[PDB]
Amino acid sequence: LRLPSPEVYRFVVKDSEENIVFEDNLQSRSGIPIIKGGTVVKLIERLTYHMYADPNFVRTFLTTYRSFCKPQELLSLLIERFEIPEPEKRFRKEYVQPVQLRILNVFRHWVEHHFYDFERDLYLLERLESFISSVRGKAMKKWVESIAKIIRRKKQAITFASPPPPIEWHISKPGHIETFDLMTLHPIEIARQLTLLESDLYRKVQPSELVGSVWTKEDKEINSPNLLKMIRHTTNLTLWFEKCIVEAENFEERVAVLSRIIEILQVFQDLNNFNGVLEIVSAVNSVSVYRLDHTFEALQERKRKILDEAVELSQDHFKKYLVKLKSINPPCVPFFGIYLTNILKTEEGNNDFLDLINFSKRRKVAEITGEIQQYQNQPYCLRIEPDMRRFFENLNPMGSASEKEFTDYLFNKSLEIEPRNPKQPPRFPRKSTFSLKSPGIRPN
Repeated sequence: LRLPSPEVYRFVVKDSEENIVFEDNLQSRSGIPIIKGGTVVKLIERLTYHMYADPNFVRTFLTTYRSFCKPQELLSLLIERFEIPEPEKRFRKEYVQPVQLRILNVFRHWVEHHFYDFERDLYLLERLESFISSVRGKAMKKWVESIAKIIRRKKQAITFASPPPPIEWHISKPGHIETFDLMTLHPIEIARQLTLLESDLYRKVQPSELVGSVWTKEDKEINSPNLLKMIRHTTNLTLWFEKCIVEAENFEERVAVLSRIIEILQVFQDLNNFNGVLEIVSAVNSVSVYRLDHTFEALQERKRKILDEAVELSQDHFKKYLVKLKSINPPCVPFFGIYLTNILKTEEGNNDFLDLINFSKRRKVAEITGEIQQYQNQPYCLRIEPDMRRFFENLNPMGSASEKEFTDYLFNKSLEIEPRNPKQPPRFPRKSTFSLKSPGIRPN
């Protein structure tokens, strides 16, 4: 069989160590070879290889390719692959038709599982639709129609499976958002509404938003929009908890605020919202709060124990947290920070290139990112409270200041309320008038 000249069809350059690398271990003896790396041209060739189907590679490629190739570039490479020149016959049935069918399979998987690429770039979709509508051959019609049906369905776009609990109210009453505060809302319902918010943010994050540490790179707002939303929420809530503690200048009120936050942590625990649990752990371990020895001393022993147990989840590289997560029954909200830390370690420990892309590096990262999805398909049986939801979505503890400026403010405020000297703290009056008494966390 006479393939075209590599001068005119880049993909058929002979395989060599200069363009494609395979795993060569005892697990790679039989079956489809395992790609370790290659030029993007050779990756595309193997993605659409005429000889055998390779669904594992198509899956891993479409999850990870944005770490080494832009979507517009991927579409161009697949079109280039499709437009097979005449040789420099059985060519058509054994080579061309399998390859074009392989390409249409890639297009189908792409729109089925990563249609967000097309939502983010309308011109990308314009290109795809124009190209597919030009593929009028008889052998291709079933695939063209399958792709078109998915694209139709994708553009086309709460039922409780059991009764949710009644919404809990404390001092703030419904409708009056102006009275909403950490201490005036009910601690049960604060936990519930933050869990619904965080679950929604978690469930929207795609694995491709983590591969290649793309959320830290210059195209982050395009590649990692849901992940960035989740990170910004976590930063805002953690800082809000710290602000609530450190701005409670009156000692009795501040002990009550910290105590209420521990109650919220307990409800987060009961909800398997480990993201919320470790947001509170982060806040109480921050430099501005952790140094408030007098406030922690005044806690009920049972509340200190609750807090100490939660803090111990994060110790020793989150050893106890990882154990806990594997044991629970969803719904749950996993602690998101740890995936970010583990991907950053893997990104920095492995080179992007072996111009040969290191694909085994992407396969390893795809293993980590794959773990996020098992917790994304169980919704909470909790009713949204729209005003509370708006309240927590609009948290902006930093105001107009930078985060560096705000955390400097928090530390100086901490030094004010509990000075770094051996004297007893000065005594400050309350500025608020609401009762400090908690309603507790057993539902009313």
